[PDB]
Amino acid sequence: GTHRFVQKVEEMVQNHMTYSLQDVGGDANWQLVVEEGEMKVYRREVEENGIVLDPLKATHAVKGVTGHEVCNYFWNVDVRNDWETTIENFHVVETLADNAIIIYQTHKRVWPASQRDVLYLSVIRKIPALTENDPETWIVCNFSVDHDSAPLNNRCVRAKINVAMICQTLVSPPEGNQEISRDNILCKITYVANVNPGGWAPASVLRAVAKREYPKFLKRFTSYVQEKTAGKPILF
Ligand SMILES: CCCCCCCCCCCCCCCC(=O)N[C@@H](CO)C[C@@H](O)c1ccccc1
Repeated sequence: GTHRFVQKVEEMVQNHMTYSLQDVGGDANWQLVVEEGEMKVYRREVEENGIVLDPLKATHAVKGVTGHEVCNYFWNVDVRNDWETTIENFHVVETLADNAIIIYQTHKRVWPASQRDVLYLSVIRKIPALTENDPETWIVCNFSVDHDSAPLNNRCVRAKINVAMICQTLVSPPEGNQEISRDNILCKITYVANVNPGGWAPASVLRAVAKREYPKFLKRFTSYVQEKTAGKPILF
């Protein structure tokens, strides 16, 4: 629409559609560090000046939910505290459009160092399929920005993020007179997180925290979407 971040939003969605959906399984610069069920979590080891930046990428397949649903739930701030366990406080700093907000939040200490806070634009978008033979893609991008009404917090260190949750609904209609049900749909999810913790910590500790907290978030967040949509009509 007409807001000042539409160009940046476009570039991010684009970067993510081209570079983030890419296959990471046989990629030797990624290591698969967590596997649970349909979930796989990868990281690539990266540091710049002693600071761990490790790109992370998780794939998941979740039964009975659509991509539209998973992204709605991921994006929607009124349900955040139902699933998010790492947040201390947050608030919407601005509304840019009906699908784009800027959020400030403070995180619980996940290592014994200063709390980190973050200031990011969170946008939800549908990428149209090219044919009706492919899935439409829903994506939430969360990436850092600056705002007059949210400068640096004396106590907290400022993390910078570039995150995306990308989902696609696979449908598999039954052969007979039955109506399509939640049994017939599967959500493919790619979640990517590139975080700059904003200062130093021992790499072993930050890496053990990523390994612990990302899979805990995915399991709990996806399970939550499954619970909140069970029995309801399907939103594609
Ligand atoms: C960014 C601050 C780093 C220090 C706090 C967290 C350190 C690793 C914990 C990772 C937390 C996993 C759950 C994240 C779920 C998650 O994606 N949460 C979003 C909504 O609260 C913001 C999000 O797009 C994000 C992603 C990564 C880090 C911060 C915020």
